[PDB]
Amino acid sequence: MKHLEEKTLSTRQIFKGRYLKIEQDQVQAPDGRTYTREYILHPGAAMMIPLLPNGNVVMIHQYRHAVKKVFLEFPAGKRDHNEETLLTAKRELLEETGYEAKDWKFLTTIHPVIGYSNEHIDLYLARDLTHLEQRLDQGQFIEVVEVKPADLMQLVLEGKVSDVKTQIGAFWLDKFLRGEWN
Amino acid sequence: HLEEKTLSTRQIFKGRYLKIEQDQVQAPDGRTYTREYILHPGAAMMIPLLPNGNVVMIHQYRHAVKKVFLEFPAGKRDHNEETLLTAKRELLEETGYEAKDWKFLTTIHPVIGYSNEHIDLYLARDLTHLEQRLDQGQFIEVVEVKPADLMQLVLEGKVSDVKTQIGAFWLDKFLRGEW
Ligand SMILES: Nc1ncnc2c1ncn2[C@@H]1O[C@H](COP(=O)(O)OP(=O)(O)OC[C@H]2O[C@@H](O)[C@H](O)[C@@H]2O)[C@@H](O)[C@H]1O
Ligand SMILES: Nc1ncnc2c1ncn2[C@@H]1O[C@H](COP(=O)(O)OP(=O)(O)OC[C@H]2O[C@@H](O)[C@H](O)[C@@H]2O)[C@@H](O)[C@H]1O
Repeated sequence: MKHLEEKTLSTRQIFKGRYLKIEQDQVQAPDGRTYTREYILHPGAAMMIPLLPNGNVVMIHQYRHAVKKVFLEFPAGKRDHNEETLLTAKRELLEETGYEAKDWKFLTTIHPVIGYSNEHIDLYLARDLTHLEQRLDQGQFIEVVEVKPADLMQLVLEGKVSDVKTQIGAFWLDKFLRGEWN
Repeated sequence: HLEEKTLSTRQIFKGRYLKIEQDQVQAPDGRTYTREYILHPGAAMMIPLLPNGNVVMIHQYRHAVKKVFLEFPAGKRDHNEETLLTAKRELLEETGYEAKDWKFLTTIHPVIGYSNEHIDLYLARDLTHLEQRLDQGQFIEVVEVKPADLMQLVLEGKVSDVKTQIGAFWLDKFLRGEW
């Protein structure tokens, strides 16, 4: 697929807001011509599917101003300082929900916005959980809930799990639970 | 309860393609925070199912991530048109197909932390193969993929595009009679 590649002729950071950083590149496309590409520079993230002994999964409810709504999500956060994402996932599970896990399994890496961000999210399965306490960050508001996976899958079908990272977790979990993928 | 209340709004950036909104909001702690996110018109993605049971997919380079992706065809809403019109036009332009049977599946939000983007996913059936009509700076190859192969590619980490991976899973439930 080499003949679809675009070659970067220049890059600059075009904007830095309070949170978002934008890179503007000029690229040479397969027609030999020059096009502008803009995208967000993102450190990456981790998300985890925390499977409780009773077979429910620990999830959160969190308001997302970008969309003006509350979402049901699996816990997640940004990579800090180029850390291994396993450390991200561990830290975020403890902070957002109060849990630790003895068994961590990497499932897959996803890209949520290939059109305009370099973000990748590493998705983990966390098992053999024990509870401590929630440690929420400044400006983070999050209610923790337990969800039966069968109810989750029905929520997906019904359009109530629109958060792509979480919906994808749900489908991988479904695969794991029916024993098709391990 | 969890809702944040908008106190002020500003469009802080508009480049060649991206537009960023910056809001001051009041959160449940009563405190003021900044929220910044891309303003995106919305998009449609199309799962085009062929009489032979394969699906039409595309390879496209994505500079944000610096590699070529396997994707279902997709594009952005033009002028707040109905996303089914977006879907019909992009399927024609990206792949050269038209479909006489369209079904909305679901709406996904690919980046709830920093974009208002939504993508509406559709199933397209009863197809006729015309020719592509690509936009400028748009370079795309069309491939047929067997859904069983597509699911193995998902397992292997080779369909990392969230919208397409989600399409694959919905196709799987449909094809298995589950949904
Ligand atoms: N980040 C970008 N920077 C510069 N130009 C872009 C970018 N993304 C797209 N373009 C250009 O703008 C046009 C609009 O593209 P569409 O087909 O409407 O949308 P596409 O880029 O396919 O994305 C639609 C959807 O797919 C998703 O994975 C993507 O994140 C978006 O949600 C194209 O001709 C393309 O060359
Ligand atoms: N658009 C935004 N504007 C301002 N502040 C933000 C924004 N998004 C997040 N924050 C805040 O900055 C901190 C960064 O949190 P993250 O570790 O990014 O947690 P989250 O926002 O969940 O991001 C993890 C991931 O989840 C995805 O769905 C999301 O799009 C991102 O990839 C949090 O305290 C959060 O409240």
